[PDB]
Amino acid sequence: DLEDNWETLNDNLKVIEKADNAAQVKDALTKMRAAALDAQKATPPKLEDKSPDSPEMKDFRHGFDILVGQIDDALKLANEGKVKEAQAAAEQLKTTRNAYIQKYLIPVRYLEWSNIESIIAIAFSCLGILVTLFVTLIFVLYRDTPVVKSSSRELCYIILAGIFLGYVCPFTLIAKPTTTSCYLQRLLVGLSSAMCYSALVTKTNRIARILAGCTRKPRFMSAWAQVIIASILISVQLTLVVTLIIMEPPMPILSYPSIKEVYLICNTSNLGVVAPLGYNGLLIMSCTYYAFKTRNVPANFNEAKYIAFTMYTTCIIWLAFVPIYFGSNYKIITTCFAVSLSVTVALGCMFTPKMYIIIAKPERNV
Amino acid sequence: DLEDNWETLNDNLKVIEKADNAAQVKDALTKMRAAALDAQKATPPKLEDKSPDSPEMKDFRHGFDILVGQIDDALKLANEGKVKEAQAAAEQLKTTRNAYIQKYLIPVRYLEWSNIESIIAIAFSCLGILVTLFVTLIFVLYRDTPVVKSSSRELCYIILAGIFLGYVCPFTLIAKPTTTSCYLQRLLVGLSSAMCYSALVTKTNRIARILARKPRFMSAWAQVIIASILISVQLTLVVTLIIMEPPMPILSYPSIKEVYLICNTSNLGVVAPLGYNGLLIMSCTYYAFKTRNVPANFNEAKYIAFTMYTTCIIWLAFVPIYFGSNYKIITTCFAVSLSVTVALGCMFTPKMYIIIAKPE
Ligand SMILES: CC(C)CCC[C@@H](C)[C@H]1CC[C@H]2[C@@H]3CC=C4C[C@@H](O)CC[C@]4(C)[C@H]3CC[C@]12C
Ligand SMILES: CC(C)CCC[C@@H](C)[C@H]1CC[C@H]2[C@@H]3CC=C4C[C@@H](O)CC[C@]4(C)[C@H]3CC[C@]12C
Ligand SMILES: CC(C)CCC[C@@H](C)[C@H]1CC[C@H]2[C@@H]3CC=C4C[C@@H](O)CC[C@]4(C)[C@H]3CC[C@]12C
Ligand SMILES: CC(C)CCC[C@@H](C)[C@H]1CC[C@H]2[C@@H]3CC=C4C[C@@H](O)CC[C@]4(C)[C@H]3CC[C@]12C
Ligand SMILES: CC(C)CCC[C@@H](C)[C@H]1CC[C@H]2[C@@H]3CC=C4C[C@@H](O)CC[C@]4(C)[C@H]3CC[C@]12C
Ligand SMILES: CC(C)CCC[C@@H](C)[C@H]1CC[C@H]2[C@@H]3CC=C4C[C@@H](O)CC[C@]4(C)[C@H]3CC[C@]12C
Ligand SMILES: CC(C)Nc1cc(-c2csc(N(C)C(=O)c3ccc(F)cc3)n2)ncn1
Ligand SMILES: CC(C)Nc1cc(-c2csc(N(C)C(=O)c3ccc(F)cc3)n2)ncn1
Repeated sequence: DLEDNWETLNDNLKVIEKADNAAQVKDALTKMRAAALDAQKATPPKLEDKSPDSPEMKDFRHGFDILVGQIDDALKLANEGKVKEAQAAAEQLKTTRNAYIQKYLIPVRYLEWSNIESIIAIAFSCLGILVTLFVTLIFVLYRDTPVVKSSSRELCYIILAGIFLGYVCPFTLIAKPTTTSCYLQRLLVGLSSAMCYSALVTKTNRIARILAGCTRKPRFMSAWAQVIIASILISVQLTLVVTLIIMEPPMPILSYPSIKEVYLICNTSNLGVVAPLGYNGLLIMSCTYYAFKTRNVPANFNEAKYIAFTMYTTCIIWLAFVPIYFGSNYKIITTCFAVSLSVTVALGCMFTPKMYIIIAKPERNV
Repeated sequence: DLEDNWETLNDNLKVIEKADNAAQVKDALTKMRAAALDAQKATPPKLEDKSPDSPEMKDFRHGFDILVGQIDDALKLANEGKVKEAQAAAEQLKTTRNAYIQKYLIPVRYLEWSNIESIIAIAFSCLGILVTLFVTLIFVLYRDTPVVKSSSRELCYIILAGIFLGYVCPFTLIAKPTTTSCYLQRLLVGLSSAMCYSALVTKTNRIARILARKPRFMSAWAQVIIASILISVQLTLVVTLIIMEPPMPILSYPSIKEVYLICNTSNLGVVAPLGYNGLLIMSCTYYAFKTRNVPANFNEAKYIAFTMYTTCIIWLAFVPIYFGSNYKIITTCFAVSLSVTVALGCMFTPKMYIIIAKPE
């Protein structure tokens, strides 16, 4: 029985605490190794319907591989004579029991796909991905047409890729926390927005520099210059997010905010959110400055007025996200809607007018 | 404890079998009602992580609502004096335990999204839906262009609609059996293929009729109406079967040790719509072969002919694979996506290339 195998495991760890000889550790470790392997070959009833080679069933067994591996490390020091170092390894076994195996042994709550809020979020993302791919295809098909050629094409592609990845974020956020889902959400949430606003601050800054009324040919105006500038700004976020993923490796952890419920969530720190959020905020603030400066520019069917109201909305979304995310226990769904709403604003305000002039009024397109 | 509540439930049902008085039934029913309500308020360990208002948790409690409701029906007949009719209600309670609750109490096997075969199937369907929506958009954008206008646009929309729906089928088939998923797969598997082969049998019949004063039923409306009547035969056939054989998730016992959660779809529920689709494919192939060397519309008829020979082989292979092996869900999944993929691939890839790669 797996319920009694976990009892032998816990009671033998207590023997290490009150150990006053080498024989009281070696016996309690060998007995613990056999009790851990007996629990590994078992299946918890919440995984009884799952395939023996399902990701959860693989992760369940892997938790015991770490644990049995740690028992081998403790028996190495004990058989050597260094029983003092083997005694300290007992506390390392307790932390393993919580971070890899406990989630499979106690009732753990987490955000399901079944929840109305996550059904709305994923339904909205499917529409988002569909409309984004629709927009992208029209942009690609009407490549050489004067409506799309006149704007920064390569930069609009980065914006669309950022918007697309923005709609992918809820799938990684609503998915039951796994090392992979925790990795991807940190990467995708940080970079999706950074891609949009890195290309947008490049686009709007270029528009602000264009605002000038013999002369000299202006630099960093080229399509390649724009892509390079945007790429350096995105790479700042990529460096920031990846460095944090390295020093704070993504993991599913058990949170205890409620007195009765145990919640399975990602181990993402405040720093893991504030550092990339602050950089996205820096881009959104830079964007809005240039968007406002050029709000009344009538060039490209009042393209600038649409960027301006995209930016005022994004500012409000960002400003609302900080107290909602840091002041409430709705962190997953808040992130979901902050990303999906901010990217919908951009897709809607910035691309719907262009689509209209292309797929509904092609006489004004020429 | 829910494990001991199910013990009281089973042992009191045994008392009804060996009952030789009205007192031995009334006591065993009241004791069973209290034991059922005690099990309903509980949570099985495979649902311990689930929200109390999750679909599984709701369906778990609903199984006891039927069961407690049945105990009320049996106590109605027992208190009346008709203990003979109340005794028969004990066998009706055993089925309720099986068809609605047992799946949450015993380890049950079913096809999960985690399986490599269903990962491939869903990955292939996502590409399918994407390519289908890509094709549809090009068809819609290049509406008035001579390549798409010369054809039956409205019928191609039916073909693509059926093809799209063909790729939607694996999502309903791989999803853990629920009443909804069982309804949707019967509807979608039957109608997806019927949409494709009704619009195609109409298209190819026309091509074959052209092979020869003004000919009738040649119009864009006539084609859509003819296709719609043929689809409605499948819709009538599938819905009538859904009515006389309501879709439900049930526990199958093909393996001596493994219990499977599957949809209660009968051989008839598969053979009747499969046979009609087979009739449509056979009719299609007849006309496709008859007009295999027609050079009109960039050898349009050649692509249909090959599409039809492949679809015949897929259908002919589906019957012994589906009826002769325990790979019924994944077989349906690939029979539908593969047959739809030949149509999308063979018939629409050249149409794209002659629009988006070779604009004359
Ligand atoms: C283009 C837009 C409008 C389509 C959106 C995609 C739709 C079809 C998807 C996205 C989210 C989906 C839901 C995801 C979660 C659940 C919970 C599950 O237990 C039952 C099905 C249900 C309720 C899904 C049904 C289909 C759904 C509504
Ligand atoms: C045309 C486009 C919009 C349709 C494609 C929808 C994509 C986003 C869907 C289709 C099938 C989906 C997967 C189906 C199975 C699972 C199992 C669950 O444990 C985690 C989510 C995961 C991994 C899903 C995530 C989203 C998914 C990849
Ligand atoms: C019309 C098309 C393009 C819509 C997009 C694809 C649909 C079918 C996808 C998108 C997201 C998907 C869902 C995402 C994740 C899960 C969780 C898993 O535990 C059960 C299936 C379920 C609920 C998926 C079923 C299929 C799904 C609803
Ligand atoms: C072209 C479009 C339709 C493809 C987009 C597919 C997206 C939605 C895919 C690509 C990789 C995917 C993820 C791969 C890994 C995991 C970890 C797993 O434990 C839960 C699901 C999750 C988080 C997946 C969900 C869906 C996902 C984010
Ligand atoms: C590129 C085109 C063909 C679209 C492909 C969509 C891809 C990205 C989707 C479709 C189905 C998906 C898978 C559905 C189920 C699972 C099981 C889950 O526990 C881990 C992720 C994994 C393995 C998903 C990864 C992403 C996936 C492979
Ligand atoms: C908008 C139109 C044209 C496309 C149809 C949308 C499709 C993709 C949606 C709508 C309703 C959906 C289903 C609703 C119910 C269930 C039952 C559940 O056990 C898992 C998912 C499953 C099987 C869904 C899968 C996706 C689904 C079939
Ligand atoms: C644990 C999970 C649930 N939470 C997260 C969140 C983040 C994260 C990183 S950056 C960001 N930004 C900028 C916005 O959400 C944002 C962007 C633009 C706006 F207009 C409004 C808001 N969010 N990273 C990791 N984990
Ligand atoms: C129990 C579950 C798993 N199986 C099903 C199957 C059906 C069903 C209805 S019609 C059909 N056809 C025609 C094909 O599958 C078909 C179509 C074209 C081909 F080339 C080959 C085969 N299948 N309906 C409900 N449930």
